[PDB]
Amino acid sequence: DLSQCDREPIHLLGGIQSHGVLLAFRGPDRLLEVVSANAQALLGRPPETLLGQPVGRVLPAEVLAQWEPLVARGSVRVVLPAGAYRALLHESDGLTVLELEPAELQPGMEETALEVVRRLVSPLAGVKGTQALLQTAADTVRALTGFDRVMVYRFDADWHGEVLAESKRGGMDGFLGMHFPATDIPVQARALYTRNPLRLIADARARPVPLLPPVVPALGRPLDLSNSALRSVSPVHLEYLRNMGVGASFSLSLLKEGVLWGLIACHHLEPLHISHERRRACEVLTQLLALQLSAEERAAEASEDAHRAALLGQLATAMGEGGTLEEVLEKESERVLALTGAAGVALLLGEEPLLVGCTPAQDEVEALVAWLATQPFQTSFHTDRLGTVYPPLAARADVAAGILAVRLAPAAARFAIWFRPEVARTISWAGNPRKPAEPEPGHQRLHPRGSFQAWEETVRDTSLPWKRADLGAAEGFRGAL
Ligand SMILES: *C/C=C1/C(=C/C2=NC(=C\c3[nH]c(/C=C4\NC(=O)C(C=C)=C4C)c(C)c3CCC(=O)O)/C(CCC(=O)O)=C2C)NC(=O)[C@H]1C
Repeated sequence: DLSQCDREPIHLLGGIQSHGVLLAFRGPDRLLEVVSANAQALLGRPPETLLGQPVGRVLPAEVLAQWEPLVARGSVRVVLPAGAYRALLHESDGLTVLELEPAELQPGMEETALEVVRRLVSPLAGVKGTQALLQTAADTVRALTGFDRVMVYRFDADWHGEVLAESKRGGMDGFLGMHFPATDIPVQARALYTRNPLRLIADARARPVPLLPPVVPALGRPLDLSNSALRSVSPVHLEYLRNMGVGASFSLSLLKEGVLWGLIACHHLEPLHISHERRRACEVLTQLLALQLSAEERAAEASEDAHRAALLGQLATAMGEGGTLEEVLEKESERVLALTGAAGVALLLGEEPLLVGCTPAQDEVEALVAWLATQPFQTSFHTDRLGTVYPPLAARADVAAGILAVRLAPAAARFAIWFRPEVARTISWAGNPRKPAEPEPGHQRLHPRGSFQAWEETVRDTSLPWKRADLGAAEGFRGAL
């Protein structure tokens, strides 16, 4: 893809985090084929002397005693000499991958998790605005994880993102309202996070534990750790966290109607391990947030649609109550503009344009019509940045940053064209987005930026986006004209 940031194969880095152990077994005899270099931590023996051995001769008696439920369920609690561990199974590269990580220590964890689930599934939760929904999600995730800072991060259209809501302990700094470059979470990371919706970095300073051997022998490349809970993350990102002053990180993908909408990101100033089952409990909260957002967004759409139908009905009542069509539209200007949330409208009903509200002058409208008549757009054309595709009005963002035009005839140049002014947006970037990384000379290593301090810019010449209800209202108004 675009940048070198996009090319690092983060699922093939060949390392795991030091708090866990990984063992990959092959074939009917379950012969050990890949093992983490720290595996004496739970095997009692030097791991390289166990490659090739069958599983019953490798694993502790305690784990073997749980093999049946492990195989059947893919996840069991095992009590080892080192303490309680969560054992996890998944498949990768034709191997059965066993991961062990420290298990949840609080017996009441799930009871606590059900309580915070209540806050987010409540009778009419999200009734103070979706902002209160986002805040509740940040608060409950922080309560359940104990992380110092929890942020709701939304991806915008160009895949840069912004923090919409933040929950943090007293005294902490935060990132509320700040924007971050798309390269902060590159394309292959976004792809992985769409398929694997949870990731924990327990200690941003710890060194990775390598796998032995360093390739899957049948493949000649490292074991695919795409679905591994212990996967050590990109070194560049660990440097990013260090530059942020973050010692531990945990994030959850927000998947809303199938697409990666954002993340809930958690930061801790010191190392912090969250158990597998506590992370899965937090995943319920994030799934609930996504459901609540969808329910409220669709509710808003349905309400907006009803308002547009009502406007069309009120205009039909106004019509035929006397006067020509032109007289009615002039008198009902406010309703005609509200159909599409516009500031002005031009009607070309056969002669010169009828200009209602704030529009460009007659000359500029007539020139725009002659251009629209050449364009390919079936029945409706819309843009929120007219100046990029129609230079004659590019300096006129005071009245025509956005347009929504509908055809009123097959071949003839008869249109209704609604206009919108620009909405300037002053945004704070977390660091200078003109320097989103610090590459070494030669451009072969790359480091993250050193500074996340606010850097201000104002986005101009773009209107509010045209909503689905705006487009439907315009289609429905065509029949009246
Ligand atoms: C040239 C490449 C760069 C780069 C690579 C990179 N970042 C990755 C993971 C990642 N980044 C973020 C970003 C944020 N964390 C926050 O708190 C905020 C806003 C407040 C942002 C924008 C996150 C959340 C993550 C996921 C991991 C986590 O900590 O939760 C990855 C993938 C790491 C992996 O192996 O999974 C890569 C490759 N970051 C850059 O800045 C440039 C230099």
